[PDB]
Amino acid sequence: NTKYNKEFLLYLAGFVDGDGSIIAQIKPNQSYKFKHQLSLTFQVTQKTQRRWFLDKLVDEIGVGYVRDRGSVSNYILSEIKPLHNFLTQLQPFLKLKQKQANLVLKIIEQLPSAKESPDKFLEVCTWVDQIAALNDSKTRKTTSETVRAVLD
Amino acid sequence: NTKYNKEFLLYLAGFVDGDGSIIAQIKPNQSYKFKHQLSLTFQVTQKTQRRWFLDKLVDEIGVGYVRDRGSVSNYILSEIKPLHNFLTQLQPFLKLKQKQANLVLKIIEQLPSAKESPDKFLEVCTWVDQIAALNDSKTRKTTSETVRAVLD
DNA sequence: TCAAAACGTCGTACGACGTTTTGA
DNA sequence: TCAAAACGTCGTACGACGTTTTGA
Ligand SMILES: [Ca+2]
Ligand SMILES: [Ca+2]
Repeated sequence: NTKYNKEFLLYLAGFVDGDGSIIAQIKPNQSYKFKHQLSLTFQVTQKTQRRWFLDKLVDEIGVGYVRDRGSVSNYILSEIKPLHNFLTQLQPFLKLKQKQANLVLKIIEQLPSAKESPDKFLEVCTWVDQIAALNDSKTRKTTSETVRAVLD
Repeated sequence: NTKYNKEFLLYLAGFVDGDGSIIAQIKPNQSYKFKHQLSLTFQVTQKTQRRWFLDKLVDEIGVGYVRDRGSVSNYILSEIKPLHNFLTQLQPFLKLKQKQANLVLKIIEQLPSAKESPDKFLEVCTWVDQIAALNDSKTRKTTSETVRAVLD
């Protein structure tokens, strides 16, 4: 697990607070025991003209990748482990998304545990609800109550 | 003439490269000698529910103000002397808007002598064109060319 | 005649999701 | 049965201008 330069974090933090997204989702999927997958994502969105800036992030952070889908590109970090190492370090400097950051850190630690009891799995999903609530959520379909109905 | 915390500037630089805008305008106005005003605005935009963010800014930057605009809010800094002192210290940390920052405070220095000679005023107007070109301009109506004609 | 503010608009550039598939 | 990638859209929340008024 790599240590990041504090000044790089201070900057990246403000910028993430600005163009970034801390996202958790309950993606429906029949190949899982609980018919759902828990998915975490850290992303930074930028017009493709400036994608050189995201490529830089991949180099500075040393993990993740950029993806261009036309007018905009996203930096993407989904690997559970480096994501923990990264948010852990970055979280202290966030001012607008610090709560979502920690909610994710907590969710990640409970992940191995959550895949045992369908109860503890459902509790974690309510943590995801808390993240979606702190975000500017507009197009959310699957929530904890979905998981609850299906678990029966 | 306050001096700003480096930790504060680093974070803000990132936030500005994200939700910030360094703007330069030539505003058609028949009360000005050259019938145009050179206007400079540093601004940060945010959804009104996070209005407290901008509000806190005003306290920490020391000048400027916030205005509610229906569903989003803005921190505005227009006062020419503070704008210069502030941008002078925030320029070294910016990554996406450093050039336009340098041009802005280069204008603010030529302002006094730009009100005498149209050739010196029309030159400064092409600096304003450079900023518009660096930014993601989309609705720009008045340019140095427009000022060029009107000065005939 | 000017700095500065007041107020108004437009077209994305983002955020924040969604599905389906990969590949151990 | 999983973590992680591939690939997709929605609805703004931003950015970046505009016009007009204020008041020394
Ligand atoms: Ca933002
Ligand atoms: Ca941006």
